[PDB]
Amino acid sequence: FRNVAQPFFNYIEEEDLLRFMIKEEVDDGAAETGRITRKAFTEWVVKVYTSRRADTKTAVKQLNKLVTAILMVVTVVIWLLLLEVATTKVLLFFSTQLVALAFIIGSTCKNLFESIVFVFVMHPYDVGDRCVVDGVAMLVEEMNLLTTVFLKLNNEKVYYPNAVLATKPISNYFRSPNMGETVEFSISFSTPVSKIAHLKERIAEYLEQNPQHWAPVHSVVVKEIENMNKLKMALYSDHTITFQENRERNLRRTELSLAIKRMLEDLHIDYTLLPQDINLT
Amino acid sequence: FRNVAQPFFNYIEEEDLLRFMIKEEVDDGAAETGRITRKAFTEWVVKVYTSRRADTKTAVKQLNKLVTAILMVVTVVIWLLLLEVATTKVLLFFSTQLVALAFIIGSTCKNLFESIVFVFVMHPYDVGDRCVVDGVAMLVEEMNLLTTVFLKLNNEKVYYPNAVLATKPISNYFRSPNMGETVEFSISFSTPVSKIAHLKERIAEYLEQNPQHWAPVHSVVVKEIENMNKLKMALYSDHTITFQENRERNLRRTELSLAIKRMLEDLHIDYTLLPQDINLT
Amino acid sequence: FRNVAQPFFNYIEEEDLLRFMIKEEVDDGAAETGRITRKAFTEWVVKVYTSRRADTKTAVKQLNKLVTAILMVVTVVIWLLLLEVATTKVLLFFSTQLVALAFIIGSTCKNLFESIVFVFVMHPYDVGDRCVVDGVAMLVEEMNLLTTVFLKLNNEKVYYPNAVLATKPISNYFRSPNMGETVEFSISFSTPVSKIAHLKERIAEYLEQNPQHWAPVHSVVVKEIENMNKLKMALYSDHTITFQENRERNLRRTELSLAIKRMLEDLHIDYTLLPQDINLT
Amino acid sequence: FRNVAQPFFNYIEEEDLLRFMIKEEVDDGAAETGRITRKAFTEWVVKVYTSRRADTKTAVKQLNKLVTAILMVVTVVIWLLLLEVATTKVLLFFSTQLVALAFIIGSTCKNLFESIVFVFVMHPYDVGDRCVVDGVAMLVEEMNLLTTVFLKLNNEKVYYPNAVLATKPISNYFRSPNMGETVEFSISFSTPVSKIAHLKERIAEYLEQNPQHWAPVHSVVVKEIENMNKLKMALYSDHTITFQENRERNLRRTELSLAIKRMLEDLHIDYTLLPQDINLT
Amino acid sequence: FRNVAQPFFNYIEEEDLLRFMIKEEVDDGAAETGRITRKAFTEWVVKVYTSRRADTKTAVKQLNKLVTAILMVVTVVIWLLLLEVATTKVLLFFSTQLVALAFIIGSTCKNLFESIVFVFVMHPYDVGDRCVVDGVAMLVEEMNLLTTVFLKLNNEKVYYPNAVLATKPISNYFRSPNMGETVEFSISFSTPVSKIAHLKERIAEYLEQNPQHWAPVHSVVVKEIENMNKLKMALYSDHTITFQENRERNLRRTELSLAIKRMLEDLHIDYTLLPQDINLT
Amino acid sequence: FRNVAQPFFNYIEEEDLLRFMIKEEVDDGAAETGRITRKAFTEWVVKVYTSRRADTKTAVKQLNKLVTAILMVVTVVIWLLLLEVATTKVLLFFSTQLVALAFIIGSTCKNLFESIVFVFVMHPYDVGDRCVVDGVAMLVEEMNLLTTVFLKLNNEKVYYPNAVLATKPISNYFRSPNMGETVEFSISFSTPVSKIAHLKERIAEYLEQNPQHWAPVHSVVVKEIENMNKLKMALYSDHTITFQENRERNLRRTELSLAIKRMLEDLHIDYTLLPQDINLT
Amino acid sequence: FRNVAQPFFNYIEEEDLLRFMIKEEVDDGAAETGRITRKAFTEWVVKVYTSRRADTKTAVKQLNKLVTAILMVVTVVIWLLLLEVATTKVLLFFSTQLVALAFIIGSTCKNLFESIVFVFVMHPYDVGDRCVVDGVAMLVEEMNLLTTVFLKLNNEKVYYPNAVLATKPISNYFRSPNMGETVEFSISFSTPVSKIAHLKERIAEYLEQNPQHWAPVHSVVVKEIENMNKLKMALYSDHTITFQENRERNLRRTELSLAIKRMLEDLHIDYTLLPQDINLT
Repeated sequence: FRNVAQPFFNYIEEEDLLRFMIKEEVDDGAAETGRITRKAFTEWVVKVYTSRRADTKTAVKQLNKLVTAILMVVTVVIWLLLLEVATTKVLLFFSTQLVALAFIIGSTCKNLFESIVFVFVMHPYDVGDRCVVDGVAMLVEEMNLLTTVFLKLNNEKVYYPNAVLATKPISNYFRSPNMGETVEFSISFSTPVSKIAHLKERIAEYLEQNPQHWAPVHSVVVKEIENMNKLKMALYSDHTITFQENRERNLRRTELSLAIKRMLEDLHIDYTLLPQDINLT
Repeated sequence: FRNVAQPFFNYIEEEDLLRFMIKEEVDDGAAETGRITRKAFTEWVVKVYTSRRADTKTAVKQLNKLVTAILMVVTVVIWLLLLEVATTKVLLFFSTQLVALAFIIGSTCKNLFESIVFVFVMHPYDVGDRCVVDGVAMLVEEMNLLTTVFLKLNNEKVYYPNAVLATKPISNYFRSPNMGETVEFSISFSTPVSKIAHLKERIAEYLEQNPQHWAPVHSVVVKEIENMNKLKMALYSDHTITFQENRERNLRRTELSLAIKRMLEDLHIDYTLLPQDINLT
Repeated sequence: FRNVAQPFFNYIEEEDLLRFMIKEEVDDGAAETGRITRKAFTEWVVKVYTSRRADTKTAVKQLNKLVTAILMVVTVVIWLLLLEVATTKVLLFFSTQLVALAFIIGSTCKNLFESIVFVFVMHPYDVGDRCVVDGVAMLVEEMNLLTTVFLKLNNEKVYYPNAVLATKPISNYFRSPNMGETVEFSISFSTPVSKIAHLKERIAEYLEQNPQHWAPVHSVVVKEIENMNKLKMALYSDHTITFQENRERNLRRTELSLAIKRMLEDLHIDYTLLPQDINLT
Repeated sequence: FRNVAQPFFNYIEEEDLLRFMIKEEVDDGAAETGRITRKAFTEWVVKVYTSRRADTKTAVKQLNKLVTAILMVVTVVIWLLLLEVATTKVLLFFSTQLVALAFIIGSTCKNLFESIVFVFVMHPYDVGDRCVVDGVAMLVEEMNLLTTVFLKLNNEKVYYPNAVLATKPISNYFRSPNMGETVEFSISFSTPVSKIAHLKERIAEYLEQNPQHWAPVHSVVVKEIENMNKLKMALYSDHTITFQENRERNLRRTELSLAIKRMLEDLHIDYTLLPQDINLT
Repeated sequence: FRNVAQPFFNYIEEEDLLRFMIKEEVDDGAAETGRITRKAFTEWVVKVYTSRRADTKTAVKQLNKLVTAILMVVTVVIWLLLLEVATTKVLLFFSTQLVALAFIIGSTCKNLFESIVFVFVMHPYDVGDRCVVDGVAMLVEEMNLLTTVFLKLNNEKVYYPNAVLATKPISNYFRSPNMGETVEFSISFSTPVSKIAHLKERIAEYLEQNPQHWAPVHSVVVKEIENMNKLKMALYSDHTITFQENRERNLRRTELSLAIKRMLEDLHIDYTLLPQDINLT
Repeated sequence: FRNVAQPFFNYIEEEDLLRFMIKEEVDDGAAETGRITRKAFTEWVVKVYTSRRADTKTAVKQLNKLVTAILMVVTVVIWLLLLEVATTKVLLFFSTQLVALAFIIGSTCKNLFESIVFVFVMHPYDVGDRCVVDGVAMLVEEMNLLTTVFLKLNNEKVYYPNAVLATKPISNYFRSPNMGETVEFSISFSTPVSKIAHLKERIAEYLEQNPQHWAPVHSVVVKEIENMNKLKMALYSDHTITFQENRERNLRRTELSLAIKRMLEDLHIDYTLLPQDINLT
Repeated sequence: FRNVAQPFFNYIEEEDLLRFMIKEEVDDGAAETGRITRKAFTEWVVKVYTSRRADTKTAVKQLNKLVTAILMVVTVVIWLLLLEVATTKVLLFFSTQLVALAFIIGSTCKNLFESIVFVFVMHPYDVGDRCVVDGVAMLVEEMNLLTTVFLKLNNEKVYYPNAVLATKPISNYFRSPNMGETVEFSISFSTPVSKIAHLKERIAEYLEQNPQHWAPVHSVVVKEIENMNKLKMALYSDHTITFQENRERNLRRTELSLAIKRMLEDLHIDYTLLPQDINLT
């Protein structure tokens, strides 16, 4: 309550002035506009009080224009057609055409109301944060009522309709906990298992002495055994950032990869192709 | 019955006070609000008694706000339009616009009611458990009425609409029995069959002496015969956990894989590529 | 007829007691509840007699709760609105809102009625049997009205909505005849045709002396001729089980594969790669 | 006309007995059941005469139960609600709920009527014949009104809904003419063209001396020229069976393939890989 | 005009006999069947004159049965319900059930009317001609109102619903001009360009001396340059037939391919693989 | 204005002859056909004047037949049912069946009106021009109201429904500017960069001395660097034709490809495969 | 306000001339056209004032023709049918046919109103700018109300319907910030890490001395480690243009690629294939 305390008063004088000239007027026309220049301004604070409650400084005011212009009609269309010109003669012709214009504007007022529920109720992002929509990572920079505007990782600008987004799973990197990496690598199946044990102990020591980039808990995983030739391995570890910071994620993971590369060849681990027999005729 | 025993009384005094000033009032207006300041509070306990029956401490109260605000209207709209201002003049104009706002809000009240059936009736998960939605494993951490919030295995946070989830098969790892592994490996077709018999007997002995990780019953399976060169094999066995514990599943299966690797080379089993003839010109 | 012979009587005394105080009452209110505390209990045995006819001990009683609660309304809503408070004043306002709540609950009562036809009329499975839904084999363990609960071959538990299942082809391994195998293998194109004739005669002798696992009728098939190098062959034979018994199917087919492997090398059949010319510069 | 000649008489006595006590009764109630215990039995022979016209001995009688139970209602609901209890008071309340239960049962009476047109009008198969639905060959063994039951080539049993089948192309091997084979093979591009001419003449002689399996007309086709290395060829010929006989088709085509294999090496035709230059450093 | 000149007379005598006993009858019942045993036979020639206009000798008469049986109802249902038993009492009950049976039979009368527009108005084929539906070539042999029956190139018989065909592109080989071939072949990149010029001149001479199979205008096209190793080429030419004649198309194109094969090796053109360096350790 | 100046007169005499015998007739029947043999011929010039405005000489006249036959009904059905036989008795029965035949013919009058907007308003092609629909290039040769008839590049004739085409992107080669080529080629990564500079200067000189086929502006592009082995390059240039002329495009691009081929080997550019180490055991 | 200040006057004289001959006429017909030759010209400035507000000089005037012709009807159809010929006799027959022509023209007035919201409200592009629709880059050159016309990168012209575009994500290169490049390259895993450090320092120096094409900030990224053989790397950098300038983007990136190529071989970096063991028999 900040402005309703002083602006609802501007409807309150007319709430006083429709009780004034009803007793002095009835000791019908000007009697019946005083309650319709009031029925608007009471329908006007139900706007401003149920819209000083609400999730975007662009879409809240593109919404305010929308309910103002449909409550500056259901005042007027009940002023003339329900309070001055007498009822039930033209009151049931415009309701064919009102019902007729909901074969035209009906499906696109359906998409406007599903976009208001996506933006204000479901609310999966704010301006400024990096999101994933199909597998495409995209930064938000404008939220309108019918469209979100995104930037891609190459800075290309995308216009996406909010009613199509309202049926999809959306990721948000800004609202996430600190996120995890994968680095994969392959070694020879005939690596001794004491060298796989020294490799694991040496990975874990690299991550303990870099606490500012990596969390301490990790795992080294064997994923496949191929042709009795190849072990496919992976390392799982945790960042101290999310993937909101795209450039910093790529740089820290480049440096982890080049450190694994150096451990593998201090320990004399490699990979070799399967031998081939040749029958020479 | 805990609070209805003392809060239904707050409707009961008004059930006494509408029988009071009907006899003293009829030895119409204030007669006709006493049954509408009652018709609400009887429609209010049908809320609180059919909602102290119900499957989320966030969604039960986001639901309570929803039926409270539509039963704080079908009290008022039958107070004014069916109990004070006399009927059948404005009683059949608002029902065009009521029918008109179900070309707007109709499809999105359809998705709100399908999301309430998914959450409270179908109920496939609770907060805290790991689920699979397309092939993506995802931990639940917030259940709302229109959206479930998930975390992925890299801790990325996903906002998924509940009306799209209500048409899909959903797995739940927490509600499962103890789950099974597969480890695949390939050996040479000309492996003698006494070495395949020693391999099977040595696999089964590893699983019997590790009862805390593996169940005793398992099977070793030949899946293909390729080019008279390669036998493709698999081992099926059972965990003593489900896949809810993701990090522990990967670690126990890494250790099973490195044990198969060591059996295969104690028994001198290998795999070799097919020979090649060379005609040298 | 077991309980209807003694429980329809509890409606029959009220069928006697509405003919009693109609003659003593007419030598309107208490006259008009005696036929509505009867119209329920006659609408109650049409429940219990057309539901002691029916295909799940969980879904029959989750269904009984559903028709009981809509026949404990179309008693009451014709008691008050068609037998006590006089007609055609409020009788045509609630039928806007009744028609209004079929933009909300209408599509989800459509899916409830398609799920009752799938479960009770189409009836493709029972609890306990192994089924195939897309290519995924799945054991049934709970049939509800809106959801079937499955277990996969790794024991992961799946919640599948019955209205999506009602549009798919569903296999049932339990209701099947004894099922057939395929084992494929490849041999060299320049295998003499007297060795293919000894191979066929030796396959058929293995299947005749194992009658407890294999049926006698089978076929050995040539499927492709490749590059004048490779014959792709298959063996088709029949189990004495269905694929309901998953672990036993895999074990018996592993033993057939290792027996083919031993026939092929008693007969000196192999496969070789195409030769290569080398021009040495 | 076999049973209608003697069973329409059982409506004819009541056609005589409603003309009897209309003149002796009018020299209203028992007058108005005599034409409704008649209006059924005339609506009963329009059943039995337009259903002794009709394409399955299971589905004709699952259909007879269906129209009997909706003509044992539109007798009764015009007996009570249009011939005894006087009109236009309850005659326009049940038609809200009748219109209400076509938001529930309406889409599933839509699928029941599309399944009756598929089974009886479109009629693409009978019980006992082998059909192809997506590329899957399937034998029919039960035709119901809502589901067809199939067996696959491994004897797995499939339950397929008839309303999904009614939108697909369906093949029928039993209703087909005698069907054609393809056998493909590859030869060397530098095969002389007099050897391709002897091969064609020797294929055609094999098919003339086996008239009981193969038709005489055939074609030998060159499909591609690859890398100036490989000619891809095919032989097209005709069976004296359809593919209804699955096991016999596979056996006769295995024997054609092994005969092509023997012609190719009597004529000294082969295939060789492209040569390779080696620069030895 | 052949039969309407003598069969419209059989309605004309009743056009004379309803003007006869209206003056002798009015100097109401038998007055009001004479105009309904006329209103049919005038509605009967509007059938036979607007159906002796029309595109299949099976579907025209399966259609004639369909409009005869709905004009042998809208005679009777306006005879009894609009010309004998007096109006507006039962005239507005059957129109609930008439409106009710268009939730049942409505979607399948929608597919019957879209199939009549496909067959008679869009008309993309006749019986006997070879068509392409997805990439599958198929000969037409029966056109019904709801289904077309096809044969494939292996003589398998397909039942295809006409309402699914009405949304697809359909090719017709019989209605086409004479159609074109492609033969592809690959040569070595280091082929001199005077040999590519002799090859083109020798292709064009083969096509000029075979005018009965090939049109004179053609083109020889270079499609790719690969790895400075391979030129991918094609020859485009024209048949003197369409692809309706499937067996003759395959035979003439086999003979063109074997002639290209012989030109290429008279001109000493070939293709060779890229050389390989070997470092021998 | 050419024929409306003399043919609207044939309605004008009847505009004079309905004002004639209204004063001599009223100093009701023949009074009420003179305004309905007029209401047609005024509704007839609104046809011929709003259809001498309109984009196909086949579809304009297949359209003229369509609006003539629905304005030769809404003359007659307001002649008999609104100007001779008196109103509001049969005026509200045919409007059930009129509303009934829009469950039958309603969806196919929806596709007829979307096809008229595609053909006359959207208008993406004319007869005679080459278009691309999915990636298939197709020449137009007949435009009807419900179907376009195309020819493919092999002269196969396609019947495509206009309501499916109205939802797709359609290319038009005839309405295009002069179109561009791509020729790709690969060279060795260790090509010196002075040879890539001479190649570019020699490409550009070929295009300047052939101005009748190629525009002067072009670009030579490096697209990938592969394995430090291969540069993948492309040349982009412009035709002086569109791709309407299919045979001429293929011939001019064959000659550009064979000219690039000759530049590359005057400059001694090639491509070689990566070397291989051999450890000889 | 430019022309409304002088053209609303042309309605204002008729606003003066309907107040003139109402007092001189009433001291009904010509009284009732003066308010309908006024009701148009007041409905005419609500056109010109709410359309001198509005996003294309072709579509604004193709829109002006559209609302002019539906406000030159809802003047006339309320002139004759609501102000001259008296009401409620023909006032409720044309509203069947008005409701009937919204089974015909209803879905295509739905697509016209969704195309007006795409063009004027969502507004994702203007004429002249390069956009991406599926992955296809396309220059805009005509915006109509129902169709956008595009040119592709080869100058092929595409006609795309605006109602299909209104459901897709659309990129706009003209409205973007300066955009980013990727160049990928592969090096040998056994490259020393001091050579990867000199490569990074030498890349960054090339980008600093070319400020007119490249931004200074960049990153060099290791993406995979393959088989202990290959490092897959990438360089990310920024243009000083967007991809609107297609030809200039390709030329600047060709020159960056040829500069990386020259750094790699000044530093003696390469890539080699994995060695092979040969067992020579």
